[PDB]
Amino acid sequence: STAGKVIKCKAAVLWEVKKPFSIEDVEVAPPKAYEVRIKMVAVGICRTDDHVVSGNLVTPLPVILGHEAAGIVESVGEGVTTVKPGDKVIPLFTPQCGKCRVCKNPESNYCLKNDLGNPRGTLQDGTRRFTCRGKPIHHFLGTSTFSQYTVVDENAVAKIDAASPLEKVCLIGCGFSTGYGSAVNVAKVTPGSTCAVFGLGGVGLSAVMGCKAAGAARIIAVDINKDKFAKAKELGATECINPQDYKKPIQEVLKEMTDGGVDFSFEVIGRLDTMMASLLCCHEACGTSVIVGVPPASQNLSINPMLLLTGRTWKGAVYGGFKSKEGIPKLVADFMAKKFSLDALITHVLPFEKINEGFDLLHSGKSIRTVLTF
Amino acid sequence: STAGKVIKCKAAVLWEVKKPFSIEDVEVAPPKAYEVRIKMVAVGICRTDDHVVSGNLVTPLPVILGHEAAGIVESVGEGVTTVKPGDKVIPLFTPQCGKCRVCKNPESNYCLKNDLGNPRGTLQDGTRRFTCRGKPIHHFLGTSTFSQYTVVDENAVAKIDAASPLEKVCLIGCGFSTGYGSAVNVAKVTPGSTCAVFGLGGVGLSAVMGCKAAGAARIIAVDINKDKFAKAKELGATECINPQDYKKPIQEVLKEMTDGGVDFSFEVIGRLDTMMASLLCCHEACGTSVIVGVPPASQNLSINPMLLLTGRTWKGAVYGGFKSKEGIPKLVADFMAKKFSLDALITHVLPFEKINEGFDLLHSGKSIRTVLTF
Ligand SMILES: NC(=O)c1ccc[n+]([C@@H]2O[C@H](COP(=O)([O-])OP(=O)(O)OC[C@H]3O[C@@H](n4cnc5c(N)ncnc54)[C@H](O)[C@@H]3O)[C@@H](O)[C@H]2O)c1
Ligand SMILES: NC(=O)c1ccc[n+]([C@@H]2O[C@H](COP(=O)([O-])OP(=O)(O)OC[C@H]3O[C@@H](n4cnc5c(N)ncnc54)[C@H](O)[C@@H]3O)[C@@H](O)[C@H]2O)c1
Ligand SMILES: O=CNCc1ccccc1
Ligand SMILES: O=CNCc1ccccc1
Ligand SMILES: [Zn+2]
Ligand SMILES: [Zn+2]
Ligand SMILES: [Zn+2]
Ligand SMILES: [Zn+2]
Repeated sequence: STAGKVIKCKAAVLWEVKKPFSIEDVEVAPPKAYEVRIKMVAVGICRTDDHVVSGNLVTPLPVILGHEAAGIVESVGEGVTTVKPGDKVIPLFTPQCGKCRVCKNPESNYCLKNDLGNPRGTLQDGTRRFTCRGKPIHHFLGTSTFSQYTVVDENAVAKIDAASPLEKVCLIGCGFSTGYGSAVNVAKVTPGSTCAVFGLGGVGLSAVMGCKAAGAARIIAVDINKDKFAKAKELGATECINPQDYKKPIQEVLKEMTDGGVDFSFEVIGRLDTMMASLLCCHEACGTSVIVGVPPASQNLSINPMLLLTGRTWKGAVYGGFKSKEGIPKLVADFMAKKFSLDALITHVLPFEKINEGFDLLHSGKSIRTVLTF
Repeated sequence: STAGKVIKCKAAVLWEVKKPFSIEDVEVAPPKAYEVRIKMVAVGICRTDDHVVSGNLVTPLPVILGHEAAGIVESVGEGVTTVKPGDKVIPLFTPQCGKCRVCKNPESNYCLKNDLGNPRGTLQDGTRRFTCRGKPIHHFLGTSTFSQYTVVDENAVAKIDAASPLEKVCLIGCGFSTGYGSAVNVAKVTPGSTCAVFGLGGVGLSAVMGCKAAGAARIIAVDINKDKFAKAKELGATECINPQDYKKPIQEVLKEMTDGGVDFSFEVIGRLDTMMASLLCCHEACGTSVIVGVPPASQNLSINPMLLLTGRTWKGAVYGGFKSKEGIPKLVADFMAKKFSLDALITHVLPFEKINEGFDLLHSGKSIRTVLTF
């Protein structure tokens, strides 16, 4: 039995930035009131996890990263009502408390119980459930899924279809929902419109899928890695261009291919240069540009306000605008009915013990999503 | 008779930046095909005109400024069908050609025939109709209304109700439509929402009227000139605050007054610091901020993309989003139907010859709109 007891298990701990993950024996405390302890089944490698390693995203260390995942409930704390032991669940990097101003506003989803702004690396009660070699270890985005077992706040755990293939649906926990929703919920891509998507990783390709689902007439995929172009076309891109092939700035190339600019542009990389290009490539009078990529810590863009005064709309969002707890299960339901497939996004599968090799794949540009199995 | 002949009349010519206007004798060529020559009746003094004088807005000199106006058609060029001699009309700083991509797009209004982006200071055919002291004089925003007679492209002239009091409705030509529409069309202020309006000039107060018309629960007026507070309250402001009264940055003050930030913020001044404050004061998860003010030439803002990634929408627009030729007459019809009044905005009236005194009033902060009569 494990309920009510400290669990000893393996986890990938990041002790220092710019270093490999270390697979360690860790101790996981039992869940407190309104908490859920989950046995991880599958976790996807998202660029957001990598940003902590590279120093581009600040969060307290030492830490157990991981947020795109799926697992089975091992035990629940007192007061939990939305999930029970044995349920298949997907943890959520942005919670849905259902009580704050944001949760009550139908158009927003950045719940006030999030740990994204000035990260504490704890659960919502301000404390940590992990210890390793006599040291407390921080949580990440309230989820910490690079561990055989994690404890998450109930409002950051979504119950899903019991027949779900967890090794696939874990992508719905972050990458697919974010990319797809960025097109459908945030930009609100219109039928017959033109779109440009910067970045063809798991998130960007999911945005290409969203643009196609929304009925876009043209979807121009932009990436410096041409090996991603086949998958982009498979998922809906009508044209694929590599900025490295051109002598002039990519935003000028894009405007010239689109009668002055696209109706909707998306930055799904996390760089200041591409965020600028993305904003500049949407038409000055009717374009909308959505920021999806996470930018490097405390770095700023320099923009002339005239870029907006002419009629542009510049916006950003987390999770593709989806209210997390209500949205993820519906997306899983859609997946089960075959409304969309995730196979094209999952290029590599590896045991959790080979997590470092999974990050090597990400860095090499050979993988879209590598899914780790426990 | 003047039809078909060059007209000799008075106009206010700006020969150099930072210098008073020179009331001079000028010559106005007859209208070409698809052009309209208008006898001016009333013109409002908008800060945009002043920006050219101060060097904050660049346009070719020498030039006849003026764009917020109303007059009577004196003659029309071949092919003109939408107006005829004797019609009351309002010239439009942004045209509505009805044929370009932007005009066909229901969501936009920055017609491709505009002279706003990189101004040429001419009519749409690339030439000028004004001469003074043997030299050509440039047009401004295609309208040049600081003249007893001006020639404007047909797609930049709106026919209005024949019973319109021109000394009042000229404001619908720019300031009122821009401010009001910025709230109703651009931000799409919702009933029961909270708003913050930076700047209480003719445009800003019109934005306050728009927020009220849209049903906002709270409308916080922000201005360093407390003498504008009475009119802001009269027109709908629920609270009026002066940044100079605080030790804390204004965006922080605003967020603390509104549970983390307003739903809608408007910058209606034209300064980088207030554009930044306005963006920062809207709620990070559900706020929308609209830039209305024209910023100083070639100057940039420094923004951290995280400000948008959490869920904000940052946008800008000209003319409050109204398609100019179709929209202006509807606003005049609403005015004639007594849906709204413009009296509160018109604080001073002066004959055209005293245009410099009108600009002195603007600079002093004693006037909202000064209307000049011909
Ligand atoms: N807003 C959110 O809620 C949210 C959610 C998940 C991920 N993210 C962010 O989304 C971004 C994408 O994540 P991912 O997992 O898909 O990343 P990824 O690294 O797998 O994909 C990035 C893609 O961008 C391309 N690219 C990199 N530099 C480029 C450049 N200079 N020009 C053109 N293309 C370039 C890469 O070749 C790769 O195909 C990351 O910044 C991640 O942190 C945000
Ligand atoms: N987007 C458009 O289509 C459009 C149309 C018309 C005007 N404009 C621009 O709108 C802006 C407003 O025009 P207006 O004619 O109403 O101007 P105005 O000068 O009459 O009003 C500006 C107001 O801002 C206040 N103010 C100035 N500096 C401030 C500061 N630092 N902090 C707080 N308040 C400050 C002033 O006291 C004044 O009440 C101008 O930049 C104008 O060029 C834009
Ligand atoms: O990938 C998951 N989350 C993206 C994200 C992380 C931290 C802050 C904002 C957004
Ligand atoms: O006030 C009238 N027009 C505002 C404006 C002028 C020039 C460029 C953008 C906006
Ligand atoms: Zn992620
Ligand atoms: Zn909440
Ligand atoms: Zn047009
Ligand atoms: Zn104006």
